[PDB]
Amino acid sequence: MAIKFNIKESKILNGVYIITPNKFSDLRGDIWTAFTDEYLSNLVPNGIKFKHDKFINSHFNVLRGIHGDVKTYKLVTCVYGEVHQVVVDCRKDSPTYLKWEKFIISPRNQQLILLPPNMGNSHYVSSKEAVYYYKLAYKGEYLDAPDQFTYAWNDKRIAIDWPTNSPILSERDILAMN
Amino acid sequence: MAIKFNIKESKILNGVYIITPNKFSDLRGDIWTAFTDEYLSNLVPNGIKFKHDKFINSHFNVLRGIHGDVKTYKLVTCVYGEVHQVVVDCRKDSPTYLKWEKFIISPRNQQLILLPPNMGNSHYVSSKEAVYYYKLAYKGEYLDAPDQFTYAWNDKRIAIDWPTNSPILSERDILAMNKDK
Ligand SMILES: Nc1nc2c(ncn2[C@@H]2O[C@H](COP(=O)(O)OP(=O)(O)O)[C@@H](O)[C@H]2O)c(=O)[nH]1
Ligand SMILES: Nc1nc2c(ncn2[C@@H]2O[C@H](COP(=O)(O)OP(=O)(O)O)[C@@H](O)[C@H]2O)c(=O)[nH]1
Ligand SMILES: [Cl-]
Repeated sequence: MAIKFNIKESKILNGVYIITPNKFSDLRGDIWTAFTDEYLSNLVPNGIKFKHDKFINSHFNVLRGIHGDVKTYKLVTCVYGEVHQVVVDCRKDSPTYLKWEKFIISPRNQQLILLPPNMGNSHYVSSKEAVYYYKLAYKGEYLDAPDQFTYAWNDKRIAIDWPTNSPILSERDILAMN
Repeated sequence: MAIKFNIKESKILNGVYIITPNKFSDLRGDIWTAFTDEYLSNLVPNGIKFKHDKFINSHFNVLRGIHGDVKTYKLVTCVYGEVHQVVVDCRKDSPTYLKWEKFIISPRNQQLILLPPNMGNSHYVSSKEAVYYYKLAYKGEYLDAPDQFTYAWNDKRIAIDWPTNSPILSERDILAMNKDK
């Protein structure tokens, strides 16, 4: 079985890609390739390279977001459990400024979503627990919280469909409400 | 909290490295960094790049191994549940040929292991379900099952301590037991 990906651009947000890998499934479970340079590196222009791998473990009803920065490309998926992955267009000069797109991602719907820079990244844990896998492509230093922007999960201009009005939020994401 | 890695060489097998990251924990759960080029690309020789990420989801009592090949560096961990990760030295001309080391890896013990080429890679699932993550660094094309070597999980020369005598096995890993039958 050769390593494969189905690759398509979003019909809703320009620059967002939906990447679906094949899987070898047997009685032991499943094997799959999330990324290779040769297959996926050509999706990111101007010399910017994936150089950073992160994992985020979270409980049911947790919502992290909406976070973004001016330079980082992100490739995101859920490798255990299930998340409501929401991409928001945070490019003020974009015609789809504050439009959004939801992908319900799990091992049964194993999409990886590519976000260009200046986009809003968020996810809501709809399983008892979830593992979010997160590859970052950027020049220079990692932009931690102080060098990221934040939109409120419940911003009335974006009007995202979320399965709750009382998510488990961090101080940063609560303070974005006011 | 800045991203941190602790790197130390195995006390048992030359060239095997044990990587330990920090984690930010709070009411939502845990954030951590498995890899950055800046901190971990030196693990592997210059000219050779981590260019390939794989996930392997397995059920309790599955054992995959013992597998390796002539060119592939592997960085391995378990990002959900728990595995008995066992590195075997399969370098014929090494003073530790067919010695082994076990790492019980889980989110509670978040260790990543660097295997150089010509080592046996193996893991046993001790959790209900596990997710195994590994990065591959190699030149040229991926060596699939037909261009790899296999030692039996229960090879009497290696004599690994496993929690089972009857694991769930692939065709490949059963046939490796039958070589001198
Ligand atoms: N689609 C897909 N198939 C793969 C991948 N890796 C391995 N395979 C196939 O999965 C099968 C089992 O491979 P093997 O290396 O023996 O797996 P292991 O026993 O878990 O280490 C083989 O038929 C491979 O060609 C992958 O990343 N994606
Ligand atoms: N050790 C470690 N801490 C991190 C990492 N990423 C973020 N943090 C810290 O975790 C906290 C939350 O950061 P934030 O980006 O707001 O997380 P989010 O709310 O999950 O999107 C901050 O203290 C960061 O400094 C990491 O990869 N490793
Ligand atoms: Cl909803």
